[PDB]
Amino acid sequence: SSSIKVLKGLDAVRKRPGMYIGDTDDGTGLHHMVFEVVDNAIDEALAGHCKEIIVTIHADNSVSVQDDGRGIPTGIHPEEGVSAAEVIMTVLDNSYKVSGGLHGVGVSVVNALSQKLELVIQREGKIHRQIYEHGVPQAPLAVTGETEKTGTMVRFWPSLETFTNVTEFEYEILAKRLRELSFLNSGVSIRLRDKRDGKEDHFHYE
Ligand SMILES: C#CCOC(=O)NCc1ccc(-c2ccncc2)c2cc(NC(=O)NCC)ncc12
Repeated sequence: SSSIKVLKGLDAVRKRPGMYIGDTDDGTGLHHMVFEVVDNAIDEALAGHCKEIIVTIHADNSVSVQDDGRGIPTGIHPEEGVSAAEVIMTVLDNSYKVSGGLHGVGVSVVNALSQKLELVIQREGKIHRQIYEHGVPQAPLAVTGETEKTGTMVRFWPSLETFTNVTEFEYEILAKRLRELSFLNSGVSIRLRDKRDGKEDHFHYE
């Protein structure tokens, strides 16, 4: 079944994480987790739908990324039987890569390597929520509210089963790369907030 296949893939990632996200011991992989989520928001911004992306480092050492784009699609596509968002979040060598030389692997890898991940989508007048634990959804994507805003928010807590040594996000690593990303995708506003020490930055080119 999908269930079994979905779990086999999450297990493949968990078993050889470095190969998918990058080195799990020097902070390469850990920060890549953030840039992988941001990359999909960047794509939405390059297509003209998202104007601002906000990256927040929380005091519990989770990170959220939010955008003001269209929201990830919510409907159940016939042939998978779960929301399109859930397929994106669950269906699948970076080992020795360094920094910007890493290849894009998709947000399902971030999900597999997160102790917890929350997805919130504002789309078609409605707020939708799904929670995952090491990639396994708690429940099907669900409507929790009504809204006239649109956007996508991912918050994730990196698994301490995967990441060792460098386990806390370094503001400056995120600042440096997010600044480069805003330069490399002109027009897009990126904000970085650190709730640990109140640091904030706003990167934009025009
Ligand atoms: C139906 C229809 C028209 O097309 C859309 O509405 N597209 C919105 C959309 C699609 C796919 C993705 C996506 C996400 C993750 N991996 C791969 C792709 C989208 C991602 C995002 N933003 C996003 O992932 N932000 C992180 C906080 N926004 C709209 C998306």
